[PDB]
Amino acid sequence: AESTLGAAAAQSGRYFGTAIASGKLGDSAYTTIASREFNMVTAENEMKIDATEPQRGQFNFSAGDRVYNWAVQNGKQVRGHTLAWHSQQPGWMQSLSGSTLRQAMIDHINGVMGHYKGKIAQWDVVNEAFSDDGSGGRRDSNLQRTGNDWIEVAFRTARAADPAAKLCYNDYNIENWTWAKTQGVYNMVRDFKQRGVPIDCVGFQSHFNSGSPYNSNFRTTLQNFAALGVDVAITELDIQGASSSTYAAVTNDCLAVSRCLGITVWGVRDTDSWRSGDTPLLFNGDGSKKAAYTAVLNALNGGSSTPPPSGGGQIKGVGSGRCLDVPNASTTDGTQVQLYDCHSATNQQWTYTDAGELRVYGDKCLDAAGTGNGTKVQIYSCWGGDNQKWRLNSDGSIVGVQSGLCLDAVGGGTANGTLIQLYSCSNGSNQRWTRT
Amino acid sequence: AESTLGAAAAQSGRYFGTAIASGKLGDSAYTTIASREFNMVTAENEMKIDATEPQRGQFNFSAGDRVYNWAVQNGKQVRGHTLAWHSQQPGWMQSLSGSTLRQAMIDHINGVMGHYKGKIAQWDVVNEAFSDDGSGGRRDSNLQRTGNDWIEVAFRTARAADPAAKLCYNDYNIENWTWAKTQGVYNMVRDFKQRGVPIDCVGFQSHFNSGSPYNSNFRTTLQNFAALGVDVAITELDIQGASSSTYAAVTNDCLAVSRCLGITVWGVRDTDSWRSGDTPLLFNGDGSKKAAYTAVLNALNGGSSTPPPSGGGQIKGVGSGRCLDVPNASTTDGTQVQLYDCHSATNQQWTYTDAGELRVYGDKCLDAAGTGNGTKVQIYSCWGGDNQKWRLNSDGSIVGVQSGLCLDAVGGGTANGTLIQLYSCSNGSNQRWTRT
Ligand SMILES: CO[C@H]1[C@H](O)[C@@H](O)[C@@H](O[C@H]2[C@H](O[C@@H]3CO[C@@H](O)[C@H](O)[C@H]3O)OC[C@@H](O)[C@@H]2O)O[C@@H]1C(=O)O
Ligand SMILES: CO[C@H]1[C@H](O)[C@@H](O)[C@@H](O[C@H]2[C@H](O[C@@H]3CO[C@@H](O)[C@H](O)[C@H]3O)OC[C@@H](O)[C@@H]2O)O[C@@H]1C(=O)O
Ligand SMILES: O[C@@H]1[C@@H](O)[C@H](O[C@@H]2CO[C@@H](O)[C@H](O)[C@H]2O)OC[C@H]1O
Ligand SMILES: O[C@@H]1[C@@H](O)[C@H](O)OC[C@H]1O
Ligand SMILES: O[C@@H]1[C@@H](O)[C@H](O)OC[C@H]1O
Repeated sequence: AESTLGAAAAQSGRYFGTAIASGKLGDSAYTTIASREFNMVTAENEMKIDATEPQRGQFNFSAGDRVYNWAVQNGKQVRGHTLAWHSQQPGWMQSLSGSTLRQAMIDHINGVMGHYKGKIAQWDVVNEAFSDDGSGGRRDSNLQRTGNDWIEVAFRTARAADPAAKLCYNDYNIENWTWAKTQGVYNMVRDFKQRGVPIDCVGFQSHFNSGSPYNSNFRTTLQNFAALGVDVAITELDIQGASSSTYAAVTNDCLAVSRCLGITVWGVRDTDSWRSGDTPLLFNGDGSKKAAYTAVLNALNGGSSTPPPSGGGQIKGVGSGRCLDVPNASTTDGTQVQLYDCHSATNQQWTYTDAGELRVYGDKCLDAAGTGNGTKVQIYSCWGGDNQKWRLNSDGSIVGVQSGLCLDAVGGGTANGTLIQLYSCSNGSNQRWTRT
Repeated sequence: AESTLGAAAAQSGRYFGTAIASGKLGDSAYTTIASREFNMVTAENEMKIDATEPQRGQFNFSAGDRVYNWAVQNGKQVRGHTLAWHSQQPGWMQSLSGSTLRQAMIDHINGVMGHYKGKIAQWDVVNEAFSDDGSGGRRDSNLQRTGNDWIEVAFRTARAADPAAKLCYNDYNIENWTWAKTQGVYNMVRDFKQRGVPIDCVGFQSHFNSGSPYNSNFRTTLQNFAALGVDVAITELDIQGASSSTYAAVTNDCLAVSRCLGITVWGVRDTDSWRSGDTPLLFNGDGSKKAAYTAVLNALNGGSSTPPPSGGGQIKGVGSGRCLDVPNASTTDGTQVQLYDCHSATNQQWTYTDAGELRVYGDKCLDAAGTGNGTKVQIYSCWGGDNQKWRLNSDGSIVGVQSGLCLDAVGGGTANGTLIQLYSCSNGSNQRWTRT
């Protein structure tokens, strides 16, 4: 099983990327993670219209190239984002309309693709052209007002500018098949393919949250578009709350569709997110892997034939054959957990939540009061602290998100009453566990 | 009164205070909450040694008086903090020792107490004089080196400077009766009382976290000290994670002790906390009441007529007589909840967690999309966002922490299938629920 997202994705011929912010590239903590985990890069803002053509006819690639250079220097491909869009247009363009805007759109496409010709894997040629008003129609923007054919023109222009790049139409809220927006976009791509309009891919931003939740029918959405003869890509993935199950579900949806090229999460750490408040990424503020990271990696690596327990379950240490136990079924915060003869008792029933917590009694969380070796692993009222979140590695180890240390049975102990602590991860049987 | 903390505590002859930071008195959002909820104020830094006597013999009461005046003008008494302490001493004092330091200590007490003579309800005369080494002995500091009798001298000095003030010894990690530090303090206070040393109160900072968790024996500690003939006060309360149950437990511990004068939480909003990372207070950064706030208020008002349910229970609407139900027991994120004939089924069993979530199925959370009226109330993977946290008002209403809006049966509906939304609280029967 591969150890990093990009490499794991590559095991199925796919890529796993992120959105890079040029201004954060001087931050070693940021780049260490980004360079290690992803093999695909999208400039978060540096290749947008305002950044690449600040004044009409004056193309500026300094910012975009800072991102591009970093990507290629570190073995990553690049997704160009984005050429035609109603948002983040430079002031001079916002003042345009009609034929003048139409030609500016065409000139912009030519200038940017010309500069990056032969260097970009995919280009989000047109972004967010459909409305969220429920009509399944076009967004009313200066671009749409130039004529309904603006999108088609953008793609034809792009094909000529760089016939080597995959041309994508990118949008959000087009993941749930039942949504009018999703179907409106489907009809457009269908029409394009039927009439010969150059389009090779559809990018699903995949910004999931309680307002626009992930739905299992996303797989049918991807299949529907793939059947039109275009590749599909998850371009700006982030999930409010970073549910491990939802992240794995989205990953498995892509792995289920042969035409799904790969997945790009919109950012590196939650603190780098445009929606940091939703802690929707795979790494938290201090750059540590979250429970969701492990779920995605597991999925990319093929997962397992035996689905993980749900609604509870024991945690038995392979070394002692004993289960994680809360002394005397106590509910006192600060109570250090131990290894004890497995038996049907709530004080041995642990639930691995999508947030990455290990709950017992329903409201008590496996908790670590410290980050160094020998830290006592105990129970404490659940509140979501990083010292209450864990990653269940495929090798059977259980690592604390905040500490990066493995649950360890003191002195390799195996007898009952053996205390559980944190300690540098090894491979010892006193650090491996089985979910029953 | 019973709608605010101070007023609710006053019903039992107690107070509920906070630590005030003079630098935030210009913040209306800050003062709106502070002036409304508390009837006791402790200067967070303005009455410390360094602040009141910048240079030997040269007293400055500008900052202290600003906090004192604000408190009194807004109907709050004041706890003086603090007269003798090893930490944060001014440069001129840190360089003193022996008899000279002893004299400085005595001079400082006379100057500060003389200035506030008869205006201070309680004074933390001596602060944190015991060690955390586990020996139960005195902390090794410049003060302790002047002679073991410095504490007694401090109290005798204080009593003379102002006999109208209650003189307290304040410390942290003295809440758990089994801890050696607690015993050391206990033995000293007992000795003082037997020898007539003028000590009227013992302040328990009450800083609870996974490293030094709340334990039910805290009530025993308070009761044991009270039995010595000294009042007790919870002086700097904050709880890592702000568990509703722990905050209510601490509140009830004070209400259970006749000598417990009141409770002071160490700050107004989590963003104002010296430990904001532990989100240990009763209000959020945006100033919204947290789940713990309601728990504390409810406790101060005399709890309920019957001990509230614990883990897994139905939530029945008063006006409809029907239960909060997840349509067809769906587990799909985004499923809007409804009212339905009550029956024993998991899709009707809700667990109110200490963090304020309302869980179903074990890892699904009552979730509000937006924050305005009409917002759909649904289920979504649990992650702890404020839109997944709720307050159980004694009046039977359920309010969302983020929105400040009440769970509402659409259009006062009462039939099966009536959808649930958020809406300005109205005390209506379509917004009232009972847990059975
Ligand atoms: C096989 O019996 C089950 C029924 O097929 C199943 O529909 C359910 O029926 C319950 C009924 O369920 C509610 C139906 O409306 C939904 O909107 C609501 O969310 C459901 O909770 O509630 C009344 C109860 O008497 C019915 O039996 O469950 C049946 C079962 O066997 O549990
Ligand atoms: C006679 O006053 C009534 C108002 O005219 C009426 O609008 C309503 O106002 C309530 C408000 O009602 C909600 C309206 O939307 C529904 O979907 C929801 O279920 C209702 O609860 O709720 C907030 C409350 O502050 C307003 O006063 O009811 C008023 C009344 O007193 O009956
Ligand atoms: O104020 C502007 C921001 O709102 C803008 O935000 C970007 C919007 O597009 C998203 O894809 C990006 O992640 C997000 O940063 O950035 C430019 C800034 O001036
Ligand atoms: O917690 C342990 C319990 O699970 C076992 O049944 O009896 C011994 C206890 O210490
Ligand atoms: O159990 C621990 C063991 O795994 C580690 O290797 O050495 C220290 C022990 O306490």
